[PDB]
Amino acid sequence: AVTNEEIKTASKIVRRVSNVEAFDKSGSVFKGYQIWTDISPTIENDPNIMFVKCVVQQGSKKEKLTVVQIDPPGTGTPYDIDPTHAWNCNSQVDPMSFGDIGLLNHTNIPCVLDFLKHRYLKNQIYTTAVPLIVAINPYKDLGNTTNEWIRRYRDTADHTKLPPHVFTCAREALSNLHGVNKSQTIIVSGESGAGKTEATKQIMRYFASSKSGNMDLRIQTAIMAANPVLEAFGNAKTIRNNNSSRFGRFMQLVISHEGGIRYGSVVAFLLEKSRIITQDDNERSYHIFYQFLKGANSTMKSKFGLKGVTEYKLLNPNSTEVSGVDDVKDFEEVIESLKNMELSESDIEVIFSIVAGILTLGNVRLIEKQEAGLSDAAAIMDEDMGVFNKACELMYLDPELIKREILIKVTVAGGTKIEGRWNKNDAEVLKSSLCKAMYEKLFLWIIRHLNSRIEPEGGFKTFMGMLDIFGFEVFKNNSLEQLFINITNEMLQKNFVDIVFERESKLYKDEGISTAELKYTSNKEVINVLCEKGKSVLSYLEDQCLAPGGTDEKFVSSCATNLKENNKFTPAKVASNKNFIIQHTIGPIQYCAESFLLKNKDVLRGDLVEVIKDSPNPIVQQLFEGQVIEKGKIAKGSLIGSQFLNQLTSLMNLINSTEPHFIRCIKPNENKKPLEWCEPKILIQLHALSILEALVLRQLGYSYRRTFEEFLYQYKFVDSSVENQNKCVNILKLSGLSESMYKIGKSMVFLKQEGAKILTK
Ligand SMILES: Nc1ncnc2c1ncn2[C@@H]1O[C@H](COP(=O)(O)OP(=O)(O)O)[C@@H](O)[C@H]1O
Ligand code: VO4
Ligand SMILES: [Mg+2]
Repeated sequence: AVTNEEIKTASKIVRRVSNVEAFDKSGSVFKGYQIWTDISPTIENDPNIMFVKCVVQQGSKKEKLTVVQIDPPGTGTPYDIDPTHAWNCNSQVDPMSFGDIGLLNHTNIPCVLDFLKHRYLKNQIYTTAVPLIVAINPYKDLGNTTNEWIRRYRDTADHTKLPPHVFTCAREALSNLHGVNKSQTIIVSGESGAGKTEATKQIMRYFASSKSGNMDLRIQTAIMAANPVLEAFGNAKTIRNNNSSRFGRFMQLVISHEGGIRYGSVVAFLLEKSRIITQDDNERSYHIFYQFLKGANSTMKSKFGLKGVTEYKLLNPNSTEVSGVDDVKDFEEVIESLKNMELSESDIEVIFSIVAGILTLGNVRLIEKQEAGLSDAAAIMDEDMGVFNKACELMYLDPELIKREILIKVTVAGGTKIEGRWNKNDAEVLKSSLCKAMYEKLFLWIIRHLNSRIEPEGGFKTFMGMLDIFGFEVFKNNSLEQLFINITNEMLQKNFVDIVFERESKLYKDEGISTAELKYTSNKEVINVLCEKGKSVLSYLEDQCLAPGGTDEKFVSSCATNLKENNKFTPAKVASNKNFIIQHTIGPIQYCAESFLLKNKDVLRGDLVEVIKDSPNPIVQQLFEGQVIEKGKIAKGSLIGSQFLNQLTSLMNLINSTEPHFIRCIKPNENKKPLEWCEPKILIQLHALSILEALVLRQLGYSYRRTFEEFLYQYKFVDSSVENQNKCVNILKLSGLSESMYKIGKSMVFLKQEGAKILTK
């Protein structure tokens, strides 16, 4: 389904640069000119398609062109349109012959759509946008990922012979890393479900493909067997995709030339704790629960006291079975994938005992009481007490101590303590927060246990970076988690434009700036409205959290007044008290605030942490390990969002250092169906992944760039301080290039996409 909002957002992107020169010099009009048009009942009746192909009929003027619809099959009726609505077509070409869009004569919106389409439906998804690699999602296994296809890339000697691929950007990066001994990073970008995880899995498998049979299994073995476990605990079924990464994945990898992983680092960030507690309908919790509850052996089941996937209140009993997902099979895989991380039969037994714990604690009914002369007072339900006692046993903590930290408010004046009781609402809020913590920190501990065996003896010098972020998400409900997810993405988009469209624009201005006709990404306007310390959505949520009386509406009002003067922040038209639109790269995204404060405050702290700290089980002790208690008033550092900004900014800054290798995934249709083309949903991504500009300004702009000394070296016969500047201009005028093809800069020689190719004989 394509929203009329997705239709609007895509219709804005529609731009007409080049003119339709479709008339024979004399007259009679050019004989059968293929063009594109926004006008046709075939565009009106269909939302999936935006343009039809037409043949320019003989006897039309440059005011109204009589055109007949060729593709899609037209009623054969010639209709008249203004040249304003006619784009130049890449008349008679074979989209399969060349694996780079750069070779296209015209690279207008309709032409890139038809080019990527005539490939996607032909089952060639990957194309080079230069630098970028556009990798569409065909939803079906193509088999162009296999060890056979891996070998074919790594071992094949010539780099030009190699067609566009994920493996193309894997060798491209691995070669530079070993050759120029500079640490390189692979950026995976697109929608939440466009192909990030898949490409990341593929490129990992590629670096795990060894030529030599010498290297130690241990490190590589554990790293690859981490991916299935990481997904069990870190991925869940969504309305957008049935395996959505609810954590941002980052890797640092030491891979020796002969395709072997010597060392690695696994860092996951920002887990979705609101997954474990509740799930949207049609949506689900983290795979692990389901896999466990199903494929658990007779004994585990009885020992833990496991029930059905329906019988656990934390897990939605309607959305339990995933369309085309066999949870028992994946569980079996997840169990071996754990052993293959140096986790013993006991270590596993514990992981699942805690998991069984979280579930069992989430079935405990808390109730209201008139108790201790407090009323509204927290008290565990009489019957559900047995549940709670095993629930704690399973987590390996004292039940009556967890019972004491929930149900009892503990305050301090001076060096002296004051008792008091927790209320039903707040006790339930705390009971939930215990589960959230246990889960988040167990996953984090498994990541820590993996890193303790895989990380380098010393540290990381030159490594291979890989980023499996959570892509842009749009629904009906858009919470703080959904806001964080879209903030993360916006950073990975400015990271890109600063490297791809800014270093360029600077170098032109530093030498010979040809066009003021360049980049289209005003990501700075939206990255500031969201992160800029003091004045931003996050900074007015940060301040509001540490405020005494801080309401969700109080935070909304501060943005609706302070950030008003900006176009990127738009307040809601209806229910303006709660909702607000943030005009993203992918377009207008609206957030219903509500709980925003408590969600940013959703982090376990206090004397409660200390209970888990001195647990009998060591894994449970280690579960928190490095934790600053404070037991009271919250800090700026302890805030969920405020920690995330620090986390993203720090990690992103390491990436800006390493060599950027961009992979751009496109989701062709929401329908989760192979070989289905929805032009508007795609067009939005062509704009956001900046693909339709990263070719407009690469082909229109100068692509060579070499200093006088570099240029004059290839023409050996010549050799000089200001004279060698004029020496280069000669070689060019002699070779045959027009004064438009080349440009002479303050220190270098710029040569166009087409020009630079001439001098290569
Ligand atoms: N190149 C591909 N070939 C086949 N299926 C793919 C491909 N890329 C993605 N998919 C499918 O699309 C699903 C959603 O993509 P996913 O791996 O979760 O990436 P992301 O991190 O963007 O969500 C995958 O689980 C897989 O079924
Ligand atoms: O769907 V994602 O794995 O990109 O979050
Ligand atoms: Mg993922």
